[PDB]
Amino acid sequence: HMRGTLRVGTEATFPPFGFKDENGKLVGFDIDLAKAIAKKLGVKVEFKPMDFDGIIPALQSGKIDVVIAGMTITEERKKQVDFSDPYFEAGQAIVVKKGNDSIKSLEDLKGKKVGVQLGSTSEQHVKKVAAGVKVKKFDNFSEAFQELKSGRVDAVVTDNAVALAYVKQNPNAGVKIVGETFSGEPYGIAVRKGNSELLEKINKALEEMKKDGTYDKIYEKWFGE
Ligand SMILES: NC(=O)CC[C@H](N)C(=O)O
Repeated sequence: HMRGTLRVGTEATFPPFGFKDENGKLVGFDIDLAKAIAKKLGVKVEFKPMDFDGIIPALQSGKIDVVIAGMTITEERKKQVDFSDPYFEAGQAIVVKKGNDSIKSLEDLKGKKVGVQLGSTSEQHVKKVAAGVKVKKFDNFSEAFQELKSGRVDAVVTDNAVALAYVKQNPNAGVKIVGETFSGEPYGIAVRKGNSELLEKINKALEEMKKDGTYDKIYEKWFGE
């Protein structure tokens, strides 16, 4: 059976991928991508915004049909979900106060307080470098960034376009990006393991979108030429 409604697990605090406009509506690159894929499949989207660490459980337990949530494809995750072909390539970045000149890389988080999203690749990357780093873990990244603003952490680590977005969205916070890398986090759309019928349709849609202009129009909307 082809579901007429695809329940899409997504972010709500992960600009420019999944966040809320000024009327509380979900927007972002992943929101636009989901709608485009749904249109090619002939179905409607129902978004389920949720904290990231609950996304794999949601998909495995049948709360959602698909994940478009800035989710990096990893070999370990492929034991938990099936992924589409990659739809985006991200990197990493660290956000610090403008005043700070001690932190230029993950190496420099030595004996510092650092915030990360629970369940993220960022959390894995920082766990590795931590040399006595004090890691604080958050249910969503807006909470992490809250603690940076208040001085509860000295840095927050996330995907590079989200770090940039937080900086652009918060001039009054007097923050800046350091340690930026540009690749190494391929994003994929995930479906339940063994849902080959839906995965094939999603792959085909993505391939068509990259051919026909649809993908490149979404990319330009969010990132420019
Ligand atoms: N929504 C997120 O926080 C995802 C971050 C990272 N790309 C990952 O897959 O862990």
